[PDB]
Amino acid sequence: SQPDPKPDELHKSSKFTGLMEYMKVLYDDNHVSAINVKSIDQFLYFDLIYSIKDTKLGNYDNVRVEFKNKDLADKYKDKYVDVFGANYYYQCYFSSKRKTCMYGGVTEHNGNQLDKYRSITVRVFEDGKNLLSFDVQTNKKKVTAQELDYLTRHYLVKNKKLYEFNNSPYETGYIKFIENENSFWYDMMPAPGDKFDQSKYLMMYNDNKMVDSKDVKIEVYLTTKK
Repeated sequence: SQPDPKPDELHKSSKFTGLMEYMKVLYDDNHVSAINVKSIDQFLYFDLIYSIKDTKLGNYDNVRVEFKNKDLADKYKDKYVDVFGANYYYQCYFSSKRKTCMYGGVTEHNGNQLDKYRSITVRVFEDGKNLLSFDVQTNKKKVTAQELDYLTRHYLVKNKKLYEFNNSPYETGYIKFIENENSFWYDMMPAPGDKFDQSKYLMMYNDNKMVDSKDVKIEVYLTTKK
């Protein structure tokens, strides 16, 4: 479905002159996750607020989930859901600090649990060559592209240094999800300039896009500085 990246469409890391650490930390070990929870408040018409405690680090007591539109919020407001997302803290504030914020990441709980974890294959290309493949796992029937993207990049940061403090080894990168007839992709590099706005980058997950875990596969295309 989505047309592939055009020549010069993808962001180049060489044109980003801020600190890549601000991208890296979105795909380090920490993220929001909750199972079988229901929203307890709402700030604006396109969001839902969840009482999810940060049991790991103790940084927050509530999470605001922002969607692309009212219809998405209306759909999830009184449902028991699972939540999985890359969250941000900078100027995260809402009426309902001790807060964190994310986009989308929401799937209904009931009917969506698998009996066993499913593996999803990622094939990594560097300058067009498949030098590495690995799996990520989920136990959700329908899983958000967000969750899979986070799992994929988390592995690549650990093992291939996809993002570092002040660099990437890669000039461009995109992650492509292929679910039979449906394919779409995200640019993995920050926009040009000397600042990286985490909230604005994450907003791309606000459509709550999801895929069938049984049928999806993942391709990551990176180019080197060669």
